[PDB]
Parts: sequence; C-alpha cells; structure tokens
Amino acid sequence: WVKILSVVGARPQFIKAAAVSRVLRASPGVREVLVHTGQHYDDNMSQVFFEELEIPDPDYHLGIGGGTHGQNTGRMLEAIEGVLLKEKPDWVLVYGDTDSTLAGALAAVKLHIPVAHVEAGLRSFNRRMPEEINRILTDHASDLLFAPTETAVQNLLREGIPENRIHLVGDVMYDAALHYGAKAERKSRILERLGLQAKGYVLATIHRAENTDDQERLRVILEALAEVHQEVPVVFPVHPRTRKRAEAFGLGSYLEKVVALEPVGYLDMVMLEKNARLIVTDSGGVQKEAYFYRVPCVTVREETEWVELLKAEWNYLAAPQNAKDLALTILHRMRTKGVEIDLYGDGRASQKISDFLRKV
Amino acid sequence: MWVKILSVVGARPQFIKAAAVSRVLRASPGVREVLVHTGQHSQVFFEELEIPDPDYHLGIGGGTHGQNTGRMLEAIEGVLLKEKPDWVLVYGDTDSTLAGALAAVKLHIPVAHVEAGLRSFNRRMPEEINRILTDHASDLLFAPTETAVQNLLREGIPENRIHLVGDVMYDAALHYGAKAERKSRILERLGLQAKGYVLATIHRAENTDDQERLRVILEALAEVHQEVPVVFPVHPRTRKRAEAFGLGSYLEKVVALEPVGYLDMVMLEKNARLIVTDSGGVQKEAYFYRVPCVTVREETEWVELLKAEWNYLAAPQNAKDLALTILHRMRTKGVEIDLYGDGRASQKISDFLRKVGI
Ligand SMILES: CC(=O)N[C@@H]1[C@@H](OP(=O)(O)OP(=O)(O)OC[C@H]2O[C@@H](n3ccc(=O)[nH]c3=O)[C@H](O)[C@@H]2O)O[C@H](C(=O)O)[C@@H](O)[C@@H]1NC(C)=O
Ligand SMILES: CC(=O)N[C@@H]1[C@@H](OP(=O)(O)OP(=O)(O)OC[C@H]2O[C@@H](n3ccc(=O)[nH]c3=O)[C@H](O)[C@@H]2O)O[C@H](C(=O)O)[C@@H](O)[C@@H]1NC(C)=O
Ligand SMILES: [Cl-]
Ligand SMILES: [Cl-]
Ligand SMILES: [Cl-]
Repeated sequence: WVKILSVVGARPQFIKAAAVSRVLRASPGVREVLVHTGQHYDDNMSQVFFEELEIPDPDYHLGIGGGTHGQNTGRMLEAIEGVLLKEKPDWVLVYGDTDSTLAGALAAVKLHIPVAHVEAGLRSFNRRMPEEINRILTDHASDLLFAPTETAVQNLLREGIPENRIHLVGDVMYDAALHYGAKAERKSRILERLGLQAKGYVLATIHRAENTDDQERLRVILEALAEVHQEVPVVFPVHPRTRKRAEAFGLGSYLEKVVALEPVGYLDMVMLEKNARLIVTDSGGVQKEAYFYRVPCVTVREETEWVELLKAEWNYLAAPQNAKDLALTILHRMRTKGVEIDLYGDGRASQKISDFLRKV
Repeated sequence: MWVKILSVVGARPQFIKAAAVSRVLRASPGVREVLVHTGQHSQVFFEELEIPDPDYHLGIGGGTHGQNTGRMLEAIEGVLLKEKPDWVLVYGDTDSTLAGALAAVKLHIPVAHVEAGLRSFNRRMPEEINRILTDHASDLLFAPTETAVQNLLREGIPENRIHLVGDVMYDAALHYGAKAERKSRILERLGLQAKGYVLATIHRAENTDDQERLRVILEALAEVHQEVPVVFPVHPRTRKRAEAFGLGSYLEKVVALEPVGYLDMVMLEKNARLIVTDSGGVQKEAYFYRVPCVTVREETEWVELLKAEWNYLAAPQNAKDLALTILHRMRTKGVEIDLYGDGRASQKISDFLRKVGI
C-alpha cells in the first residue's frame, strides 16, 4: 500500500482535497491521511465543507493561524514536519498557494518525501503578491506538478521545470462541481430562504487583500454593488475579513443595501452560482465556477491567472477605479456569454492524479 | 542616501562571506549595516575577520530542518519588523539562508543572494532546495561563476536580476593572505614543512551521520598518513559523531586538531601538498593556492574545478580506493585558469546594492 498525506489550510483547499480524496478512498492500496493546518477553523469556513463534501475528519488539526507570514509559516513548517515524522507518508499533496501550501512542501522535501502540487504553475507575474511567491516556491520544490491549464504548463516549462514532472490533468475543482452538483440540488434551499428567482439576481464574492485593505477600492466595489442592486438584486456572501474591513472604514451601510450574507456552505454556493444571472468576484475558484455553469463573470482585479476565461469571453476584468464604471460594466456583462469551449478537463482530474501517484 | 543593509548569517562560511561584503559596505557612511546571527553567541576566530559583533544572536540550532527553519523564519521576521532594512543579504545555501529570504520576501523587503545559482541537481541535499528557493525569492542574484549564471537563466530568472560578480571568498583569501603569512605560526606549532602534509576537513551530514561511511573516510586518512602526514582540523560535529560511533581511535592515527581560525587555515591550505575535503569553500581555496584537491562527495556545484583538473570527486565507498585516489592526485596539477573574478566581488555587490533603486 501507499500512504498519501494531504495538507489543507483553507476553504478552497478543502474543496480541492474533497475531489481528490473521493478518488483515493476508492483506490485499492492507498491510505489517506489529512492534516488541517488551522488557517480556516470555523463552522462556515471549515466544518461545513467537511460535512457537506463527505471529507473524513482530519487525522490532525494543527490549530495555527492569525499571525504574520513568518509566524504562521514557521509554526506550520515545524508542526507539519512533526506529523510527517510520525506518519511517514509516501506522498505529500499540497494544494493551491497559501502559506500552508508552502509550509507543507518545505516540511516534506527536507524529509525526502515526494511532494505533488495540486493546481501547479498559475502565475500573476506580480512578485509582490504573497501567493505568487508561494506557488513559485512550491512548484520548484515539488516532484510532480498537476497543472490545470496549458498556460500553467507553459509557465512551469518557462522556469526550467522538466516536462516529465508536469502533467496537464485539468482542475479538481471542476471534478468537485460535477460530483457534488446533484447533492446541491437535493439539499440546498437557499433560493427559497432568500426569496430569489432563478436567474433573478447577481452573485458577488470579494476577499482579496488588494480589494479589502485599500479603502478606496473597497468603497468603489461596495458602492458599485449597491448601484447594481437597484437594477437587479445582488446576493453577497461576505468573507469575514471583507466584512471587518468594510466595518472598519465606515462602509458597513453598503452591505445593508444588498442581500449580504454570512459565508455559505459549498452546496448553497453551487445553487447560488448556478442560478445567478452574473457572478462578480475576485475568487479564483468562483470565476472558474461561473464558467462551469455558463454564467458570465466579472473579475474585480487588474489580472487573473485563469487567462483562458478572458480569452473565451466568459470572464472580464474590471479593476475597481470608479463605482459607476464598475456598476455599468457589471450590468453590461450580464447579457453576454463566452464561446463554446471545454476547459479544465473531463471531471476526472482526480483519477488522473491518483494514477500518476501510483506510476511515479 | 541613508540605506540599512541587514545580513543574515548562520555558520562560519557565511560569516566569512558577510565579512568580505561588510568590509566594503563600511566604506559607504550612508550605509548602516545590521548583522543577524541565527545561532548562539570562538570570539577570537570571529575577530580575525575585522567584523563588528552581531547585532543579534537568535540562538536557534540543533533540531530538525523543520524546527530550525521554522523557528528561524519567525525570529528573523521579528528582527526585520524592528529594523526595517532596505535590503536583506543572505549567503550560501543553508536553512538560515532560506529562512532569511522567506522572512524578507513576505515583508516586501528586497533580498540579495550572495552565492546564487549553484546546483548539484540532487535534492537528497537539503542545501539544493535551499538555494533553488532562495534564488526564486531574490531580487538580486550574485553569481560566482558562469555555470551559476546559466543555471539561473534556465530557471526563468530574468537577466537583469543576475550579476556575475565572482566569489567573495576569493576576495577574502586575497585580502587576508599577507596577514596570514605575517601572523600564522601553525606550521611551526604542528612541526610541518611546506609541501610535507595533506590537509583534510570533513563536515557534511551525509559523510558524518553514517557510521560505516565515516569509517571509510577516517580509515582512508589513516592509510594516507602512513605515506604523508595528514593534518585534520576536525569539525566539532564530525568529532562528536566519530566519538558516538566509537571511531575516535582513528583520529589518533593522523594529526587531528581542533578547528583553526581563518589565518591558520590559509597557511595550512597554501602549504599543503594536497587538500581532501567535503567543504565548498575549501575546494575553491585549494584552487586559489594551486594545490590539487579531492572532494569526498558524489558531486560538486563547483564544476569548473573538475573541468580544469584542480579537483576530483572520490565518493567514500571503500577506504583503500579512497586512500589510493588521494595519493595519486597529490602528484597532479590542474590547468592555469582564472576563476572566481578579480577579488573585487564585494565592491561589485556594494555598487549594485547602492544604485539599484527604490
Ligand atoms: C491567494 C488566493 O487567493 N489564492 C486562490 C485561493 O482560492 P479562492 O480565491 O477561490 O478562495 P475562496 O474564494 O475563498 O474559495 C473559493 C471556493 O469557496 C467556495 N465558496 C465561496 C464563498 C462562499 O461563501 N462559500 C463557498 O463555498 C466556492 O464555491 C469555491 O469553491 O486559494 C486557493 C487555494 O489555496 O486552494 C488557490 O488555489 C487560489 N489560486 C488561484 C490562482 O485561483
Ligand atoms: C550545505 C553546505 O555545505 N554548503 C556550503 C557551506 O560552506 P562550506 O562547505 O565551505 O563550509 P565550511 O567548510 O564549514 O566553511 C568553509 C570556510 O571555513 C574555513 N575554515 C575551515 C575549517 C577550519 O578549521 N577553519 C576555517 O577557517 C575555510 O577556509 C573556508 O573559508 O555553507 C556555505 C554557506 O552557507 O555560506 C555554502 O556557500 C556552501 N555551498 C557551496 C555550494 O559551496
Ligand atoms: Cl469570499
Ligand atoms: Cl459550451
Ligand atoms: Cl570543517
């Protein structure tokens, strides 16, 4: 048998790990160990993902979070190593691009434990972004690089990573949407709770530091969504950090002018995404999900790593410079669509991953 | 024009590199330096380098990679938040190096890597990962060799961030040569004459943490000693391992010493017939003095020394074979060639740090 240990720190990593774990559980000589590093350690940011997505309780919860980059990363590196020394996994899988991701990779490679990066080779080319540093360092530390796009493959080849370590497997978050979609239909009643008609609202999520730590950007965003809301209802599950910033800068009243919610579980999120007329976000996962449901998307950033979405016209960049401009862009984009194209694979990225963790 | 340049150093070879750089930075009064020592607070060997005492001793060491690295990352960041330097300099390829780079980059403090782009292409070595990741985290890459330059370019690091400045350890050797000649009495003390001995240092974990591999080395040196005396300043950790494994009697069969200071090291190296080492710095220094070298490893990053035939790899598989290799190479010389720059790597580094821009 082979032991495959997964390190997960945050909501989007739990969702990626859910897809992979589902395939590895069904595999003959594979034992899974799951380490939760403690970054997201809430109900609506963590536990709801474990229950709804049928993820077995983590074997370890490290309880680390809320410090500086150096504190969080340093403590995680030591604590993850401690677990690796006990468990002696044959593979460590790390996901996405947070400090957890880097800490796991760095803990493993120094113990000569093979590392594979799920969602490898994404680049913003903005080296000041902490996650840009994280994915670069993770990718160079890894033994296997599971890229979701051709752009990701090209990015890894450009940095001298050898072709035989890189596999274009598609996106496990597509696997997740495809596999949990029926379940979301059979359990979520969020549209009824909120009194929404299918295709009678816009859905917004905003959590990037660039957008929430800069008062003028966050004011543009919140004023824009209030304007949009007068035309078409805006539903907004608000990230807790985003809520705290809006309150801190005196912008809380804008949340009261839309249908602002606390963060929702994945099943409700699927139902909201599926039924939205348009999605406005700065989330990586959410902009891909918009495309999964063929809902037009606006990404409130100067760039995205998911460039194929822009090229296929499913997604559109709108930097938050002016509230009225952003509102008008949102309104205009909601009656657009992109081209016919199949991105991110067949929904079996996870069994491709599993197969490679046998063969290599 | 007032800029603060903070240097992160772990062990001996990093102090020697940082000393070379700091001797040049001291010539710019608008440059304030801060020196952060990641280990504990000997103070003589320290002073031969003409460096002020460290501003900080974080006192981290003796654990696993994850412990040492994780503790250092958090402690270095703490200092950076206090000191708010304009530049962080990291040196070489240890866990201290990577911890300093990681601490800085996430605070948006520019990092320069002294000794950038070296590659073994074997990730069994922790230092390989360390230097790859440090390089990809760095704003300025100070490469010692053309090979290092080509390694950095192949990994997609842009040309305008890479500078071939040569090796600060050649600067150091050039700077301290005369003082060593004037002040060192080690040959007199040991009873050796020029070209009458072989010098050995061994400190790599892979060579000292396996009983039978360390036995191969110590037995080889005992055999060599029967033909030509072997002078062996033993790294303290090498001696601890040797004692723990029950191999200490082998140290009595050569001229085993405690670690020596830099000036005495210059004198030993310069006057040796052959140097046998697993040190990166000593490999180069053997070449500086045109003394043949045998590297007790499966690879070296300093590949120019192999091509110029000044160095030769002898993995420690068999005591007899390693001894014979050592004795055969003692009668060799490499080709005349100018590696590692003009002794002014440190000046080039300082020039780049001071003009790069905010
Ligand atoms: C630093 C950064 O922002 N890195 C990116 C970051 O992802 P994301 O931005 O997508 O974070 P999120 O938006 O918090 O979660 C979305 C999910 O929550 C669900 N979601 C959303 C809201 C909600 O209320 N309920 C939900 O279930 C949605 O349905 C989605 O399934 O972290 C990822 C990771 O480390 O794995 C990186 O892969 C990633 N990098 C890229 C390039 O996409
Ligand atoms: C992991 C590893 O072994 N990395 C390498 C490691 O250096 P080295 O192997 O040279 O360590 P050392 O041999 O302990 O010191 C030599 C000096 O001590 C003097 N030395 C020596 C013995 C003595 O008794 N007295 C002395 O004065 C000698 O005269 C020398 O000047 O750490 C360096 C660093 O991080 O900066 C890396 O750049 C380097 N990687 C390469 C590629 O060379
Ligand atoms: Cl969010
Ligand atoms: Cl289609
Ligand atoms: Cl040594």
